[PDB]
Amino acid sequence: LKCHNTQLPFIYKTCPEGKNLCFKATLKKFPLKFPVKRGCADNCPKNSALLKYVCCSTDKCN
Repeated sequence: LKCHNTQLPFIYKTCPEGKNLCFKATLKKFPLKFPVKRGCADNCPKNSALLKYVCCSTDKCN
């Protein structure tokens, strides 16, 4: 399963071992904001003190 992390350009990669899923997160930076990170996934993250995470199943699903 191949997905996304950089996205700036959609130019992607395949996941690694232990990474059947896909997540992404974002920051409570700006009233509006500019997300955080992404990649593949496994469990389903521990959103933060100041963030959010979400995690899909399918390709580039995050």
